[PDB]
This record gives sequence, C-alpha cells and structure tokens, in this order.
Amino acid sequence: NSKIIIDTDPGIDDSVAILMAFQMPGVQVLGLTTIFGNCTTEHATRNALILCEKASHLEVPVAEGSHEPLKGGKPHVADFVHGPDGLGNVDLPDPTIKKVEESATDFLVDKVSRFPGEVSVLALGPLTNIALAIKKDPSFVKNVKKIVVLGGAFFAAGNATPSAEANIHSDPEAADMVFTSGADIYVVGLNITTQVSFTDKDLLELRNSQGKYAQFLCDVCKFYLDWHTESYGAPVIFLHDPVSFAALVRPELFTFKKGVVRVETQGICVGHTSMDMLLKKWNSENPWTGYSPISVAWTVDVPKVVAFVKELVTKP
Amino acid sequence: NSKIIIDTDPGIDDSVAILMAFQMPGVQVLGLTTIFGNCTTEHATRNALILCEKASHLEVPVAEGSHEPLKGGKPHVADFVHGPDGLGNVDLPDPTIKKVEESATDFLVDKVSRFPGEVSVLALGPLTNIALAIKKDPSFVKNVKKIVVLGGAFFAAGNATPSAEANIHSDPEAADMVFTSGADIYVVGLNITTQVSFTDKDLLELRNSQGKYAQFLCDVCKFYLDWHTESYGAPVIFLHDPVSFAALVRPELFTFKKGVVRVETQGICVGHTSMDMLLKKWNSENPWTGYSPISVAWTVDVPKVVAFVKELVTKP
Ligand SMILES: O=c1[nH]cnc2c([C@@H]3N[C@H](CO)[C@@H](O)[C@H]3O)c[nH]c12
Ligand SMILES: O=c1[nH]cnc2c([C@@H]3N[C@H](CO)[C@@H](O)[C@H]3O)c[nH]c12
Ligand SMILES: [Ca+2]
Ligand SMILES: [Ca+2]
Repeated sequence: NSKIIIDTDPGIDDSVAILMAFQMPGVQVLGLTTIFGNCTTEHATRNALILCEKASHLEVPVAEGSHEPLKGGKPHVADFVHGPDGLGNVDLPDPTIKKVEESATDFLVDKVSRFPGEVSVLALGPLTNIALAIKKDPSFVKNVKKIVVLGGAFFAAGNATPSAEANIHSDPEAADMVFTSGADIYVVGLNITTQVSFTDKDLLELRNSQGKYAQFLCDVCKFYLDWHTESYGAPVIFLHDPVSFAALVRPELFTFKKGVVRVETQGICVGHTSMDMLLKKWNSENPWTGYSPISVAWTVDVPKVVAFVKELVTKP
Repeated sequence: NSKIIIDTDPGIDDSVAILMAFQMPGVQVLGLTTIFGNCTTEHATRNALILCEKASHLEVPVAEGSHEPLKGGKPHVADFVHGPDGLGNVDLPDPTIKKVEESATDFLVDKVSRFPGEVSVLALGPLTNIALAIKKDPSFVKNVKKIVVLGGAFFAAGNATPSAEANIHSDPEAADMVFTSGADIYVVGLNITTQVSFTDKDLLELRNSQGKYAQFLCDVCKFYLDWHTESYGAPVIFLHDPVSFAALVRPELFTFKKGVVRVETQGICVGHTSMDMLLKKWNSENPWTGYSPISVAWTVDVPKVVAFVKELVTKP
C-alpha cells in the first residue's frame, strides 16, 4: 500500500481524481491537503470533506492550507469553470466531519518526516502548501518519495493566459520554488492533458453505468462540460487531475524528459513554465544553468490513459 | 516586380538571404537597412556594403540603423555564431561604396510613404529600426505592404535562452511593438527554421557547383557549420534568414495560423514570444485581447524550401 497525500483545490476534475484515488488498489490516501484555485480554500476544504464522506472515508484527514498565494492578496478563482462553490451544479448538504486542526503545511511536513522515503505527494492545485512545507523543513525535499505535479504548459497554450497554466499562474513564486527545490519531481502539463479528450458521449456512457460514484461524477462534470463547450467550442472535457493520477500510479503510460524548469513570476507572461531542453549548449550562463533538473511528462499513451480512468470510475 | 527592403544584421545566413534576394527574379531590393545582433551595427553596415559590391548592385542603398535596442545599452552580439566580423572570420577588403546619409528609420519611413502599399519589409534581425519607423510615422503600419519577420519560437525552444529566439531577445520592446502594431505581419520562428536542415554534404555540393557566390558562401559558412557541429552536435546548419526569404516570395510553401502575439520584455523569460491561438474565449481581459492578430508560419514544405534555397545559391 503506497502512501500518498493529495494537495488539491476540489474542483470538478480534482473530485474525479480524489474518488479514483480512493478506488485505486495498492494506494493509501494519508490525507487531503487543501488549497485555493478552482475555488476559495474554504470551499476546497468543504468539498474535500464532502468527498471523504461520500467515499465512506470519514477517517481520512482533511488539512486546510493557504488562503492566499506566497506573494499575498485575494486569489482570483476559476468559478466560471468549476461553479460558484467549486462543485459545479451539485447540491450537497454541508459535511458533518470537520477539517483537522493542523495546516496543510504542517500535515505535509509531519507525514514526510514520520515516514521518510515513503510518501508520494500528488499536487492538483497551486503549489503554495508545497513551497511552504519546503520553507519550514529543509529535509522535506530529501524525505518526500516524489512529487507528481499537475501544472504548467510546456510548448503548449496556457489556460489562465495564452502563456500560463492556471495552477502555476495561481502561485508563480511557489511553483518556481518547488521546481528548483531539488525534490524528485514529475510535472504533467497542459501539453499532456489537452491530448486526453473525454467527450459528452463518454459522460453519458458513465451516467448509464454501475460505477460506485457514476451519478455524482456525471452531475459534477455537467457544469465542467457546459463551460468547455462554451469556451473551447467543443463538447470535450480535459480531466487534468485524473491524468496526473495516472502519471502517479501508471507512469509507464507516459515518457518523461529531464530538464531544469523555471517559472516567470512577473510581466505579461507571469505563470509561464520554461524548460531547458538540453539540445543546445549555452554560450553564457542563464537562469536555467546550475539548478537540479526535474522530470516533465513528454508523451502520453492516450487510449491507455482513457481506459485507465474509465476502469476506475466505472468500477461498482 | 516586387519592391522589398531588407532589415538585417549580416551575419552568415543573412548574407545567404541577401544574395538570394539579388538573384531572385521579379524582386527589386530598394535597399538594405542595418541593425546589430550577429555583429555590431557598424560591422553589419560594412558587410551589407560588401554584399552590394559582390553582387554588382552598387546602386542599392545601405542605410545604417540603431546601434542599441530601444531600452538602450550595448547589445551582446552572436560573434560565437557569425565570427568576430560577422562573416565567419573571413577578411574582405573595405567596400568602396558608402552608406547613405539617412538612418534605417528614415529610409523605411520615406520608401513606405513614397510607395504606399507596394513595399514589403523583410526583417532578418532585431526589430529596432522597424519599431522606430512605426513610432515616427502612424501611417507606416497602414502603408507597408507586409512585414515578413524572422524571429521568435512558437511552442519551441529558443536559441538565446531556453525561452527566447535571438532576434526577439536582442530587442524585446521593439518586437512587442511590431507584433501589436496592426501591420500585415508574417512571423517565421525557430519552430519552422529548425525543420529545414542543411548539411556539410549540401555545402560540399555548393562548392562543387558553379553558383555565382559559391566560393564566398562556402568560405563564410565554414565558421557557421563549425559552431553548429560544436553546439548542436551535428554537421547541420539552419539557414533561418533564407527560410524567411522563402516565406516572403513563396508563401505557398508554408501554412500560416492567425493569432495575437505578445513578447515578454522583463524577467527570466525576456524575449519569449507567446501566441494566443484564438481557440479559447477568455473570461477576462488579458495582455492578448486588445490587439490585431498576425500570421505565424505553422508548417513548412521542407523539400520545396531546400530546393528553392539551393536553386538560388547554385545559380551561375
Ligand atoms: O480552464 C481552466 N481554468 C483554470 N483552471 C482550470 C482547471 C483546474 N486547474 C488545473 C488545470 O489548469 C487542474 O488542476 C484543474 O483542477 C481545469 N480547467 C481550468
Ligand atoms: O544560434 C544563434 N544564436 C543567435 N543568433 C543566431 C542566428 C541569427 N539570428 C536569427 C535566428 O536566431 C537569424 O536572423 C540569424 O541571422 C543564427 N543562429 C543563431
Ligand atoms: Ca485542481
Ligand atoms: Ca539575421
């Protein structure tokens, strides 16, 4: 049983990924650590607790994280994507279970130090809690097994601006800190996830299946599909967070390229992820020379990832 | 007949492109406007005059442009690529012809205003002179026939930094000004030019040909080839500027995608070209929404571009 901590802003696709993790054999969810992005951190915390309740996992701790990015200020949330409270149009009563007292930072630090070399972190939102855990404990990057990040856009369009993917754009300083931290990092960007199309047809099939959470997953994905159809002009949704979950437990369905990743933290291209490709020898030193390289998901076996997500969500 | 002005930093591949333009039927070179990049502006001016002499085009004016980018300061020149002199360490006698008195800015403004809708500008270097022409005259963007730009890297690695192509990196403010100006612009980036490989075998065939400028072009390309062999680890050169010349006179050999292009002018990603693909409706305004889209070369018929360059340089 592989120990994982999911740092998340649920969030419609995060909810799919969280329920997939609870349904995944050989995986133990130590806890959910929450962050803003798709919704406010308080809405993310409420949705994480609703998910734990829904999955009969009342014992899985939910530790609330940062309410603001590292630079401070009230975050702009993707409510036009994930609904006013982050759960699309799904009307569910408030959870009875409560968050634990410890912050996401402290929860991350404690579990990694308690089980050194055993815990994998799946980062589904902005990287604020992860950068904060790094700031707090210098042994965190050495003791964390790996960090699988859903974020960035490597030689692909961003979704927050033409240049930036949302999770990175939501906290550029945190992302740059994490990517240069020297931890064993695997980054899954929009270059990968926009290749994995899920259709209106796939959702209707799911609605008509025996999947444990099929009804809820279709109800929650409805707002998500309506927004994608409106914004992209196609009845296709991208399940970014489930795709990164596949990179975490089925990394053989992807190929990874190693290289230094830096994040633009200022200007019009704020949130942009730039990777040094190692194909050209630099005549002069630059912001990418001297850092530890990380792994960036480069290719993806799309039918196999689709089949893997479907297997987990259709499971009775 | 087609009237063109070539803005250039010759430069080894610029020299190939300039001699190709002089060898191109139905093309009239109104003049060469010089800029820094591959070498200092004074070295670029000397090389442009040497090229006009070599080509028996003593009547073609050479107008010297800016010595610094728009933001000021001394530019870093690509002498490791184009030699200390900008011609691959080939010593040539000083030209007898002299530059005209007018600056590149004034030359560009005068010819465009004198022949409205007739003049095409081929931009082979940093875009400083073109930005200065737009700043001086608001009718420039309306009266220039088109601007064909060799610059940027669209969803591809840069060659100045992992994030930026050299011409843009050399003057980011000028590039951002040109790209948002509303002129009819066509941009050919590294995403295109790195697809058009020329080898040590192609250079030996050129030396075996009766090409008018074969001796000179093989002499200057030895430095260019040695640097590519050293930096890229392959006996392959990229003739970026000749490829943009092919986009100018044979645009049917490429496909173009329309989109708004902005340039990062600060931070680690300075010089980065980010294109809004226009496939996603933005929920909020951003630095890419209030501008006229430009055309970005998307695909290229590589054998046809190679054959076109070879035909022009092997021509006795
Ligand atoms: O279009 C979008 N804009 C902003 N965020 C998202 C997301 C969320 N942000 C991440 C992908 O940008 C992912 O974790 C997902 O939960 C999906 N689509 C969009
Ligand atoms: O590797 C390079 N670094 C910087 N500039 C160039 C160039 C010049 N700069 C442009 C392409 O980056 C093009 O106009 C060419 O003349 C070729 N190769 C390199
Ligand atoms: Ca998320
Ligand atoms: Ca050039």
